[PDB]
Amino acid sequence: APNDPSYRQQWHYFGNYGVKANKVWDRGFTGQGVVVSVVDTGILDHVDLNGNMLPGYDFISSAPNARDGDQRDNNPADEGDWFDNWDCGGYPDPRREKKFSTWHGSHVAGTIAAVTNNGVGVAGVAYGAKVIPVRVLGKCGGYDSDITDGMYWSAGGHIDGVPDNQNPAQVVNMSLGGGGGCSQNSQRMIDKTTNLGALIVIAAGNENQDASRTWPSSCNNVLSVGATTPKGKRAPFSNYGARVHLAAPGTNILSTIDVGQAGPVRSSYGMKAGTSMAAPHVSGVAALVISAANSIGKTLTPSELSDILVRTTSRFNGRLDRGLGSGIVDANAAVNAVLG
Ligand SMILES: [Ca+2]
Ligand SMILES: [Ca+2]
Ligand SMILES: [Ca+2]
Repeated sequence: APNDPSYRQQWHYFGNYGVKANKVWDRGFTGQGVVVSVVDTGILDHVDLNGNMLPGYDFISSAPNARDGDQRDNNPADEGDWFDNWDCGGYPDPRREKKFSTWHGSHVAGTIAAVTNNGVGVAGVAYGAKVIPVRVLGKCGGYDSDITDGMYWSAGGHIDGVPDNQNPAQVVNMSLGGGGGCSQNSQRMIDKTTNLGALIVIAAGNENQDASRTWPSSCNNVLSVGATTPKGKRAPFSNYGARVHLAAPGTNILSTIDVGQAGPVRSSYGMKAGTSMAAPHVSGVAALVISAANSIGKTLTPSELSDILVRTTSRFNGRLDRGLGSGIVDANAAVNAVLG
């Protein structure tokens, strides 16, 4: 086992209805040589993250919502996405009044590749891999075009006025949403990204509805991830249906955060729930599978990788109330499939 003091609490890696990532670490595969992008709120300066992060980019076009004094820039630091007094609209709906900083991108990045076996904090699923933080979400979420520009650039796509990404990602984690079906432009950007050779892994969404009514799960060429509990059942918030392909642990997920309710104050660790936490389990397992395929000189297309991940899932706890794909992502079975 890795020596990280809080790894023992990360049931979602090793325990019942977890992803069996420990079995693959034991086999010697950790995501070595794989780049995963996290298209999210940005990144924290965090002792348990830094060593595994590569240069990213900040695609937030709104200077106000980015909280860093400018528009697009080369520092994807998460300044905090808190708001208060309906600063992001919606008055007088009490549900939209206020929120504390989520540190979402860092929590997600930690699930993929927290610095592991370093005697502090937590472990990550693909702790041999590296993450590129692609900041697209600020105070009031993100603009669609900022999200898809970032996604595309993260796979090695050229964006005008942005230096070319020197660390193209083979797995693109999008733990984000947006209401409604897939726009023609979004699909175009998604297809371009996939066809570069990158697997796009997305959170199914947290509105307890059919995923076909939300972006990006309504899009083609994305791997859509639902959220399960320690009980191996659907998390009550998880979007569902035919547009969900598989599931991963999505509640009581311990990862890297900051204690700050507004701006950053001190690096810490904390549990969260969301399909946003389930997606990085899948992205992490995808990186494990690529590292294994690399070891035998096997090329995997995103379609082939996606099929392995869906094909080899472990069983749900009996029966679900709504469809959540083929099963829970299983790193051990997935790697067994590629190594033959
Ligand atoms: Ca900026
Ligand atoms: Ca910035
Ligand atoms: Ca650690």
